[PDB]
Amino acid sequence: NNLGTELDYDTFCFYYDWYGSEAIDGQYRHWAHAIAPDPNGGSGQNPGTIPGTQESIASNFYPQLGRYSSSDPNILTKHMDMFVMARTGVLALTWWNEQDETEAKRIGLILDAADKKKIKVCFHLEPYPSRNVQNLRENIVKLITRYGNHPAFYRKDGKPLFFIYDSYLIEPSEWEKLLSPGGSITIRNTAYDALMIGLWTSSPTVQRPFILNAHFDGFYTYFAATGFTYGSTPTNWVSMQKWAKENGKIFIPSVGPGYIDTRIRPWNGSVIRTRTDGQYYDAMYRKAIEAGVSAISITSFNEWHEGSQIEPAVPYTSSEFTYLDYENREPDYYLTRTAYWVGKFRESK
Ligand SMILES: OC[C@H]1C[C@H](O)[C@@H](O)[C@@H](O[C@H]2O[C@H](CO)[C@@H](O)[C@H](O)[C@H]2O)[C@@H]1O
Repeated sequence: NNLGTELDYDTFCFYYDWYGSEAIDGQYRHWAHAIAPDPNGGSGQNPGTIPGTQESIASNFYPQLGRYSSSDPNILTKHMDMFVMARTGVLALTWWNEQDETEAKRIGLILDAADKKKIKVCFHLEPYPSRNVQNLRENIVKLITRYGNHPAFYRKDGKPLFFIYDSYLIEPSEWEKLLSPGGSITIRNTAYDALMIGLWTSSPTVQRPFILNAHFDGFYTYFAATGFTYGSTPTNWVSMQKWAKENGKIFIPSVGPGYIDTRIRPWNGSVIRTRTDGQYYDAMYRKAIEAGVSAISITSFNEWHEGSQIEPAVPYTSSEFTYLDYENREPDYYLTRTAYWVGKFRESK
């Protein structure tokens, strides 16, 4: 078929599976959330907590699906239909190495639901406690072993793909051991080889040698807020792509529809980026496409705390908070606008 509706498997949407309900999880997990103290605001702050009641959730927006559980199979079905509407073929699943049966169950449910709609799943490896290249290897082995034969497990030209958040926290000399073909604990040429996509944060003077010396296959930028880092400043993307091409690296810029996290970080207002009825998203997605990249990542499907979500949101005013909403646009606007951009990306490939 040539309908302009098919999934794109070089489009990765960052997905969070940490939401709970009292009924399913024992707690409205993540809808309830601690409020972060101001890191520049002195001692003895008692910032408090958002209780995750119907009226007061840990987001500046309000989900169309309500305070949902990430383990609810019926929610997962709806999310996969949303991925189909957005044409986003890869669900890039946040992975915190919880080592608990509830995590394992949820990952299986997500893979199962994804496969029903031909969506693929890859893992976004977060900075879990004591993360290092040895336990990372062990975890990559575990994930490929447990999930690699699941029909929804993502591969690109035969290789799994992992995004590594905060990869800069680990020295290139450690990364080399895992990611150079000669490394002491290499994954190259093994059953556990993968495309490893590191998080490019700061200036080229720092990031170029890091990426090369660490033997990453590519890099992404994550932040939905333009200008938050060098990497998340879209006017740098043409030059970042030129360098990537010259050095055999895969650049996967991250685009998002906006940013606001002031319910959980009231002091962080400088990072707010207004949605302007979709115009912010359009501008950022256009820059990614114009850079001539082979793959794009979307921050985010459902990081509700950071207000970067494309998942449908609805107007809501409670006694406790007046939520933001998609304003003049309908709740599914960011899904259908993502589909539009996936089309213009495919037209460019
Ligand atoms: O996925 C990468 C990164 C993206 C966002 O900054 C957060 O999801 C962050 O997690 C931390 O901040 C969350 C609040 O937004 C908090 O709920 C988590 O517990 C933190 O680990 C992700 O690492």
